[PDB]
Amino acid sequence: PFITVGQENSTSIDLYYEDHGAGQPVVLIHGFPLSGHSWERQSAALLDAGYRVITYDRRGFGQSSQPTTGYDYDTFAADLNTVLETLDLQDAVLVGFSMGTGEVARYVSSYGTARIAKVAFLASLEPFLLKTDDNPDGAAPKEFFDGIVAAVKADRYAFYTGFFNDFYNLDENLGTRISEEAVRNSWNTAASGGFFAAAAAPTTWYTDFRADIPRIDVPALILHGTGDRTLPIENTARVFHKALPSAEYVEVEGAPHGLLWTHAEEVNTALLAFLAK
Amino acid sequence: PFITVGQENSTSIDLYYEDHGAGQPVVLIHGFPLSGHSWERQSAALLDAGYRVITYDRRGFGQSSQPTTGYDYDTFAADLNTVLETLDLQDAVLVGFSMGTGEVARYVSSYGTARIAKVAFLASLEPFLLKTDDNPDGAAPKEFFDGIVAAVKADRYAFYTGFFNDFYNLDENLGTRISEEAVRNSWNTAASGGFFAAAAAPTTWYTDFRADIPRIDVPALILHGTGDRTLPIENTARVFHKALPSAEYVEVEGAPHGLLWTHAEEVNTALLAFLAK
Repeated sequence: PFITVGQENSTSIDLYYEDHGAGQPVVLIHGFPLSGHSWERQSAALLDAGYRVITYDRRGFGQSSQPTTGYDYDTFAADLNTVLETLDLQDAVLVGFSMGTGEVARYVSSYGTARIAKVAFLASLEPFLLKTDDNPDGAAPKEFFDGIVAAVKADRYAFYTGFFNDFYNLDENLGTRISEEAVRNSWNTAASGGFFAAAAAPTTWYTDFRADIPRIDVPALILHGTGDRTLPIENTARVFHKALPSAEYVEVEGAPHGLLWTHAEEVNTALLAFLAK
Repeated sequence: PFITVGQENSTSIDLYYEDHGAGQPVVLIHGFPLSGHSWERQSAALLDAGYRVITYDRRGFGQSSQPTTGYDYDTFAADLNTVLETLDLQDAVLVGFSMGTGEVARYVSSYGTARIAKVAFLASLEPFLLKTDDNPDGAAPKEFFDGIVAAVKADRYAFYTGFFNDFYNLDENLGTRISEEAVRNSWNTAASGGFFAAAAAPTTWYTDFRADIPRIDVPALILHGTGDRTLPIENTARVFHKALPSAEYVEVEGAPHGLLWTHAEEVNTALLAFLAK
């Protein structure tokens, strides 16, 4: 199913979405370079507990259109606004993973929380990943992120292999918490995304969200793995909790960045306990 | 890389240019007696902000050909037009520094703004530097500029030393805002320029741009250092602002003429804020 969010030359920009179940609506917003299907272990658990699950594919990923324009968080939050207004959702829960935590913060900051009951940030970008003079808590200087963009442009197909090794901590988890076949599915999903979006998306990861955080005025959950090699917990979740001290905060011991699949039981228990409040 | 703009006797007149990055095109036009490389601190900030940066060396300067013809702003604006048409730039921003502010005004006036989104004038010449009866705000009479031409023809190499002393306010900035080595690099760039252009360029500085100013019909930024010894702020920017009151106007306190290097942070902050609007 599709929702039109804009136009590119002679074409429309359409996002693929699904809408399943009945109950309070929970909108799940995926990370790079996957799609809304990457939440399948959470979606199954939310359906089993009586929630309505809405997933959608960010522009440039999964089955959504592949424009070469709009790779920035104001556009991504405007796309999310169009989805919520089109479905006319009320009392909704927004759940972001990795890049998806940027949509949650910028949407709440720019559009407010009239339709939102709770938010949850899993494997968060916040507050601001760049290590700069005014942000000594950042994870790395800009040249580090510039190097990832350059690796994607060089050969995105080979880039994804190396990327998924550190996304899932395959040296620790292949054969126990993730199979070779589930990694192959992730690679196929990545390769189906648009070439321009693959290289443009990492430029948005170091967006500054520090002015968005004070606008979060609904109950929130911050959850992160302590073995996350992509977004180190010391520069993201631990400092984000200091900026949003009313949030419930969970560290999942030893989990990698790709913890929706490897540590689905740990994530699902924490997520459902939060949604029950 | 080169773009051909004309013919001199048996040779073509080619301008050196570079084209880096991706996004909205920003064309940077340098001052005397330097080259496109003098914008390196601005170029680095614009590439990091996600713009496409185009620089070129004016005829007779840098790595461009060194003809003994065409040192006048109608030709200089025609050279710029060839660059814009050759690359097919659209929605472009024109940024001029010192002499470069003459190309921006004359180009917009003569050719119009079909290809141009915004313009920026740093350390401007405008509106008319010559002190005359109909222009009491001018900075000096013709005999002063005739003196500069004579001094360059007497020994341009020694002339550059004195010129850079006052271009950078080295009595105050040497060793803190500019290194001896950065001044040495400017002197080598000046000495690599053509001997004819070095003495012909000063005659163009007092061109009258008063009839060009009313044709600027896109958003404009005017920026000038208050310590500019080369182009006195009271005879340039302060009178230019009165003639184009809709422009964003920025005075950088204590900065000299060569403020692209000595006050790069202040210049870059103002320029990126202007481009983001």
